[PDB]
Amino acid sequence: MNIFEMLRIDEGLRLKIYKDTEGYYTIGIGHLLTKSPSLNAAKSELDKAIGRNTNGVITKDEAEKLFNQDVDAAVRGILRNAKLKPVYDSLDAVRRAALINMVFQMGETGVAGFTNSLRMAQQKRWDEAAVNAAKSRWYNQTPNRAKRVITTFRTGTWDAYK
Ligand SMILES: [Cl-]
Ligand SMILES: [Cl-]
Repeated sequence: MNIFEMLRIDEGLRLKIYKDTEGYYTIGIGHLLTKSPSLNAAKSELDKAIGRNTNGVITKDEAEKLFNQDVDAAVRGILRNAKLKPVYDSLDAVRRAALINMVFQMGETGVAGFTNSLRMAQQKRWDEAAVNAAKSRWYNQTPNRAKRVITTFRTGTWDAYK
């Protein structure tokens, strides 16, 4: 199992523009298109991302392409963030995946704010940090996902995804 498989489960796969839980235009595999309410803006952003006149519909391959860029972006953003890099560098690979997962979902910014958990995770005190991560809007809005991630994080295993 891996991050690709992992995130493919949390995000799903849609080929036609959709609104997420938060109500934003999105498509593919968790590829946020726009925070704006204009479906056109969304189409525009779509077209601009794909490089063609999509008319809000994409193909599997395109979705996948977005996904790769997005993952690769997440990995890179982590490595370039001073708050995060180190953390990342200390974790094993399973946990890294978890980290990546959250960055993918909430951005380098929204994640940099789990300072308290993160610093705990830095010390390797799993249970502690987990509970703390839970005391969050994140956790409250998308409990099931959040749970899969915090479990993974804490366990360093993939149990929550089988
Ligand atoms: Cl893009
Ligand atoms: Cl959820």
